[PDB]
Amino acid sequence: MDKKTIYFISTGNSARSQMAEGWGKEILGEGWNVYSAGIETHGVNPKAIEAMKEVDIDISNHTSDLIDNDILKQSDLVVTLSSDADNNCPILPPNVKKEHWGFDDPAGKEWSEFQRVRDEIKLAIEKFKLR
Ligand SMILES: *Sc1ccc([N+](=O)[O-])c(C(=O)O)c1
Ligand SMILES: [O-][Cl+3]([O-])([O-])[O-]
Ligand SMILES: [K+]
Repeated sequence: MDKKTIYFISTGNSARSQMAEGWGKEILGEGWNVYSAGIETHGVNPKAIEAMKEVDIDISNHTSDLIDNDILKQSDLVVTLSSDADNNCPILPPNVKKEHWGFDDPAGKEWSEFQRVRDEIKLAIEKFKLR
């Protein structure tokens, strides 16, 4: 076998976490249930959508979600993508493992910043899969 669950969490569920969800589903889909959420939602960043479309991944149908404790409790791995999310993460259930893979916040920047972070996230997820 049954798939494990990975939960990407960030300050918002807008850019970094949405691109992580996009890459995660594509790369980890066979053995993982992939979800993402943020301390706040903010919607799917338009530039994040364009950045992923550029690499042939459609995240335009993703939802911008808040942290669901029901999913968190059932996660094998929680990955925090921003310092804000990591520092505000409470004591987790004993069965849950947590890793922090911080990435710069592309918000308010040019396409170029979304492209950089998009690819850094891609590399991180690919290497995770190849461990
Ligand atoms: S892992 C994690 C990070 C942040 C927050 N938060 O509420 O800001 C949570 C949570 O409260 O469930 C979890
Ligand atoms: O919306 Cl973020 O995942 O970039 O915080
Ligand atoms: K989501």
